[PDB]
Amino acid sequence: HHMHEIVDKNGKKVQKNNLNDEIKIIFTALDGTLLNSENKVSEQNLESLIRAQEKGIKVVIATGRSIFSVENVIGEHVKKNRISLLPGIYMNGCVTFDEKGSRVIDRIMNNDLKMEIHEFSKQINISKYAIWFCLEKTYCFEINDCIREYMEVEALNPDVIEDNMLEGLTVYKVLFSLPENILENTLKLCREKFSHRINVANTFQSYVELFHQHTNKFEGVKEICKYYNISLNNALAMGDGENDIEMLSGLTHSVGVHNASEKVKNSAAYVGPSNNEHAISHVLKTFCDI
Ligand SMILES: O=P(O)(O)OC[C@H]1O[C@H](O)[C@H](O)[C@@H](O)[C@@H]1O
Ligand SMILES: [Mg+2]
Repeated sequence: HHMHEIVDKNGKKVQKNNLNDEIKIIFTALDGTLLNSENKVSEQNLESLIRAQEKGIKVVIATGRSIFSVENVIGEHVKKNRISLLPGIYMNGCVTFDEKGSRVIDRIMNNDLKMEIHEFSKQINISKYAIWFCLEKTYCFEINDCIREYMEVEALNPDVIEDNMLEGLTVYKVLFSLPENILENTLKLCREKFSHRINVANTFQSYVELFHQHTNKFEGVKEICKYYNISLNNALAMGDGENDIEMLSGLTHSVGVHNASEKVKNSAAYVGPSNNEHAISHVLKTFCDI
């Protein structure tokens, strides 16, 4: 079967003996990549992460999430020091921590641009689907089935606040949890309105995220590699969604998981197993010889 293989653009399996770069560090998306469809770390992945720690391979989360929601999803592994959150790349790079919890990237959204996005979202009536991200907290203006769906997956509940409170908040991103039926059209409106203003990414499903135009996960990758004096050629990135494209195309070694879209796969050097098939375990086997 093809379930567990990693292959190049020609469809040929990647062989360790043909690799000339040691992989010292792995950057991975969380939902859709490391976590299976139940948002759990499979036992096969966990076993391989334990071996990677024994061998001194660093595994770094790179996610649209805040560190707070990451801790709520994978906390049991963090508590056992099986997955480290520091260093880590959060809010699509706009908050990137070194191992001391210091932000080596802090990209706040300009406040005028924040209010312009806010006003536009009210004008097209997606404001009710907005989750606004501050450094330590998230906010929404109401609760509906789409906010509910967001909360259940995110596993961290935003505070409900009034409209006029947004002006006083210092924010990094906004995430719209959209109805499927309006996703495609809303994505077009946001991208047309905000090009060369802000990043617009459909990260998973009907979620649309807006965050600092000049920042992305790859900016975090560069900062963390720099920290440890690791050449980019010794780093590997793996991912599934649009917010992974820059880090997949920015590194020579990168793995799109099988469940990723063609656009995401195209940006990656290699295609691996799906997130339900223990992708990082097989990445560790292929690149690091387990
Ligand atoms: O960037 P990732 O770690 O793949 O996260 C992907 C994200 O997709 C959406 O934003 C979901 O609401 C989040 O729960 C999920 O974390
Ligand atoms: Mg993902």
